[PDB]
Amino acid sequence: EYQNEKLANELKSLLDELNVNELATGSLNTYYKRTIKISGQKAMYALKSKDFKKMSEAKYQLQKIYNEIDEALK
Repeated sequence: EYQNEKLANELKSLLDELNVNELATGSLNTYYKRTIKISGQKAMYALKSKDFKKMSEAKYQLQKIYNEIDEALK
């Protein structure tokens, strides 16, 4: 149960910076805005599903776009 709770907490933390990251994409190619909305929505559903596999995949996908955004903002 620890891993499931740990992942839920981690995904919640990533989602806590979803809005700020989405706002940040305003200065980037519209690809980033569209992609973060999609990944953000999927991550939100995953967190409310509380399913490990859905949350794992959502963490991976959300971290991916966050990383791409961070690189793009440099």
